Amino acid sequence: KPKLHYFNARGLMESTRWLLAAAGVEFEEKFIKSAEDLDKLRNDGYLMFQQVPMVEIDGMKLVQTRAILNYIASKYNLYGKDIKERALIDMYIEGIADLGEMILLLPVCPPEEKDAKLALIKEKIKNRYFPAFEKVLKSHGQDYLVGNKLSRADIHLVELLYYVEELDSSLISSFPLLKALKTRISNLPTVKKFLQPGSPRKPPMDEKSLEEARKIFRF
Amino acid sequence: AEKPKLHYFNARGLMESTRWLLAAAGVEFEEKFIKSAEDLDKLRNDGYLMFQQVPMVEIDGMKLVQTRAILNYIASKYNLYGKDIKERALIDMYIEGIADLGEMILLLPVCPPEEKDAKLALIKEKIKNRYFPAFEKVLKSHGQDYLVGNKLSRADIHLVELLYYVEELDSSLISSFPLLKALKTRISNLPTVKKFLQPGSPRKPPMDEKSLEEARKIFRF
Ligand SMILES: CCCCCCSC[C@H](NC(=O)CC[C@H]([NH3+])C(=O)O)C(=O)NCC(=O)O
Ligand SMILES: CCCCCCSC[C@H](NC(=O)CC[C@H]([NH3+])C(=O)O)C(=O)NCC(=O)O
Repeated sequence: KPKLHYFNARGLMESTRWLLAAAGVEFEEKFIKSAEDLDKLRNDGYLMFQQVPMVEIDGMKLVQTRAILNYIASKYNLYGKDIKERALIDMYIEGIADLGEMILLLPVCPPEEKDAKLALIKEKIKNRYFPAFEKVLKSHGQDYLVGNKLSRADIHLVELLYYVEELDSSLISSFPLLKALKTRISNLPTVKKFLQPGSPRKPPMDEKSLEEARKIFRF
Repeated sequence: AEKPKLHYFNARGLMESTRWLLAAAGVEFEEKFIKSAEDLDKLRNDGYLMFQQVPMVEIDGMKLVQTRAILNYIASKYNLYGKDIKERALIDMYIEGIADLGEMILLLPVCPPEEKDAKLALIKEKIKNRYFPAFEKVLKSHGQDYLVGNKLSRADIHLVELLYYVEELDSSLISSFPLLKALKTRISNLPTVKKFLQPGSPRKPPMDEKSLEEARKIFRF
């Protein structure tokens, strides 16, 4: 089974949790709880750049979120049929990641910058990102983003939709095809299982969990 | 049928690694330089930019935005992305490390003036203590001339590009890393990369204050 080394939070690992779950792959987590737990990983030679996420998979120890994701996507045939399809996938999921990163640093930003950053994100979802993905879907009228077939792009997008919902349930309301995709993907047996109570899916980061991160990652 | 066309402003920015990679692959390309916010607006209105941003590259009859999408496609097309999934993961791991350090360096002139000095010091420490030791360790592990699969890949190209940037930053930083210095020399001597380093190539200079003002106007920040 793949083993995920991270702290007990969404952070940089949650999209890996989603992708693995969506692929039907059972994994294990080893939760880092302290600065010393992290330092033990570092000491033991487990972390190429002294950082997590790190995933032990197929007998090697992989750091770098995108390295982890690309490998899993390829392995479980969720990265398209060919390099042209991979190009569409990569374009879409990099837009999703840009938005995702913004949503992630929300509580980590200075408190005096939080309001402006939230307003900015909302505007980008409204005017930039949702129109772009709605456009792709309305272009080919198909149930999936690429190749008329489940890909990581669908998984990464729907994950994002859940985060946007948490922010403001109205943001999606003028994008019927995004709403429909959320529903379809969420009803896929693997994803439906991951969405159920008690799965490895992680909650939004609260103030205590942020406090933990500051201790573990020294910031 | 048509050479790739790179849409960006006349500056390194987010396009420089693509310029390096295409040149290293031996691929002639064209550039269409954005001069103003109006030029970027025209791209947006023409429907050429999926997220209303550049870098954008027209290659093989399609428009690609997102630096990583562009690079991934190029690397795969020209067999600079490893021979299998495991080699790809090594490559990805290395180049994402490189990306992290490169962004730190890129965003240095856009730090508020009072944060500028402490940030630099932190960059030097991470170069010395974190990044250069990792890559020196890889080179030492196998003793081969290339990072991955004993064959040229995008990892060698991305890393050597960064070595040149670090040299601009502080020529002393590479000093205790002999294998890194050796990689830089060998890669610089490959016919394609040699041509790219010569005067007059599409390789772009370090970004100066006035270029950065051009970016503030074009990209409205
Ligand atoms: C907003 C919630 C906070 C999320 C937790 C912080 S991520 C922890 C941090 N890891 C990274 O920044 C890895 C970035 C890398 N580019 C990747 O994508 O994997 C780390 O190990 N830091 C230790 C170090 O760099 O020294
Ligand atoms: C240190 C300053 C260096 C100048 C670099 C400017 S990059 C310009 C900017 N592009 C992006 O942020 C693209 C990000 C994207 N994630 C990618 O990798 O391609 C843009 O088009 N912005 C316009 C917009 O987003 O509206």
